[PDB]
Amino acid sequence: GAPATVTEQGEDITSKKDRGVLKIVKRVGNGEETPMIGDKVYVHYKGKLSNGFDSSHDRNEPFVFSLGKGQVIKAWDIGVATMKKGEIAHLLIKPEYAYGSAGSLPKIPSNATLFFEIELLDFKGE
Ligand SMILES: COc1cc2cc(c1OC)OCC[C@H](C)n1cc(nn1)CCCCOC(=O)[C@@H]1CCCCN1C(=O)[C@H]2C1CCCCC1
Repeated sequence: GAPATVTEQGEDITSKKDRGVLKIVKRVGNGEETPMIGDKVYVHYKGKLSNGFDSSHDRNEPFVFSLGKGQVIKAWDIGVATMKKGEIAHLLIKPEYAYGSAGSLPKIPSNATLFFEIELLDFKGE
């Protein structure tokens, strides 16, 4: 399934090249501006523990956050910074770039790998 495909084919977008955040572009976006630290970012997403979703669509609204401000897991600050408006991307994320050994119960156990599909809807500078 889609997590395994990211394992096999995804790009390592970590600075350390530790395969902590792996990415596949599923639909190409437009623009050649990507988000930068500080921007207010609007996305839809579906996420799950890699072993099989929480979705923004379950709440009938986009998920909104400020990029690079630690309002989200590290993997999202790294990954969304690579995305163009209109892009749909898949991320597979090791615990070091998500919730680590502590986890975040009840939704996330210790040492969890996470999978997201993210659509970047829009972004605006602070
Ligand atoms: C660990 O807690 C959660 C994790 C995740 C979703 C969570 C969540 O809270 C309980 O509820 C989403 C809906 C509530 C109303 N909420 C929380 C936040 N914004 N809205 C702020 C959430 C900040 C933490 O989440 C994240 O950084 C990432 C990336 C942004 C979307 C949510 N996300 C998650 O890790 C998801 C998680 C839920 C279980 C399956 C894997 C994805």
